[PDB]
Amino acid sequence: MEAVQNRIVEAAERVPGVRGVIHLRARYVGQDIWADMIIGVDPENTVEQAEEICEAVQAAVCGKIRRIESLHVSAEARE
Amino acid sequence: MEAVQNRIVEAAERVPGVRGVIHLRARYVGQDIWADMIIGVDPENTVEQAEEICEAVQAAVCGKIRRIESLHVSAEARE
Repeated sequence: MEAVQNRIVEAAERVPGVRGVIHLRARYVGQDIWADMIIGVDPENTVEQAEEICEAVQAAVCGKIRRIESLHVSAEARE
Repeated sequence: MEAVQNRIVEAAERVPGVRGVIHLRARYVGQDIWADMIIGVDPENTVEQAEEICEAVQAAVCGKIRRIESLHVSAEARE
């Protein structure tokens, strides 16, 4: 699982506006991965922008890691 | 194996100067992957440049796909 988690974090960090992965929980559901993630974002981004970044992370991570079949992304302000 | 081969091809194609992956043979040696690849390159690149691209592919692919423990890359002219 470490290898898949590393891939998830790297993919997320390369999305514009991500200020780190604060939390990542991944688990196997059969051979599929289901995951829950919290990203940091600029505290001065709007809520709408933060939700855009979260959606962009979901697209990037799911696009890169084919075994993921569920990914929920939320955001917190981070310096 | 299809999933690992897809990752190898995508990583290679994103290296400056690669004009497709012409051939890729990958096999498991225990849990490790050993692979042999041919890339296309500009026919007007120098031999030295082509060898640089091959080295850059080897770095990019091995950097991205942690299970690869041997990767040989060669080049052919391609339009």
